Amino acid sequence: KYFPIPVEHLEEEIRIRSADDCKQFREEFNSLPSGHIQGTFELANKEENREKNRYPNILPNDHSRVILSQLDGIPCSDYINASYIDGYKEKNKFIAAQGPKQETVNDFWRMVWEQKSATIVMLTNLKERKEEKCHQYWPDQGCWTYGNIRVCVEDCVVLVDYTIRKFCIQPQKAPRLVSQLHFTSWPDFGVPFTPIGMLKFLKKVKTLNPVHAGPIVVHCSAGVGRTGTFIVIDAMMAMMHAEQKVDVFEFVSRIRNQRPQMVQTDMQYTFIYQALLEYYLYG
Repeated sequence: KYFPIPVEHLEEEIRIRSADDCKQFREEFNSLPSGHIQGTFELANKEENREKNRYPNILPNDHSRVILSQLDGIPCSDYINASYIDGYKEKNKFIAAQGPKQETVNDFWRMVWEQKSATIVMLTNLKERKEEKCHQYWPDQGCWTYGNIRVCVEDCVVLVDYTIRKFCIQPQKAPRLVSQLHFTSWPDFGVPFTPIGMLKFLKKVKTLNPVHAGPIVVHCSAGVGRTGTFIVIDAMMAMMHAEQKVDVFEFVSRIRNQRPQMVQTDMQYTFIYQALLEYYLYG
């Protein structure tokens, strides 16, 4: 049983749970529900949708999946591997999405347009470990038309830890500016060496996301691991600021009822706590 942690005990609790090669942290992570028990997965498992999933066992459940408009003449075209995810006291603050495949890039931009999202958070490089993790869904210069959505690149700023790209998007009536915040420094193996860069990135996402926009689209490759780590840190920072407490175990449990297996490894789970401690001490 895991109780909330008051911030004045957070540094000590991290020491305690990190002792013995993170013995208690590993036990805590292994006690989480998976999220597979209560939900249903009929739509993700339809034969027509098999090619739209990157990994057969990483699926949205039916109740929190993002529903796309139906394309005329195309059965089952309402599906995308993406789920709404709650924030701290904010229903459906996020969409956790798999990184698009070549065959789902058009669906991905349909989701961004229809959900009125203004911010995309990309937590993967296109290639990692020599494998394709995400298909490039944006033009490097000029414009490209994905289905009915024309995407034009307006700006690109490369920084040491992340890149910010800005796109003007419009169906082919008023165009919309979409900011892509691309975290480029996550290692191919393990988690970042310190949480300082991720915390700076999280603050930048919060600064750039407009106040009246749709959900922030957050994606990695499968859309559960790094995606979950990002969302949970964001929600627990808000909880810390409002309540002077954090309850990571409860929140991960909660969002796994929206999308199974959010936060994929115990190393990512401990990274969450390390980021929250750094924010409490110095943020």
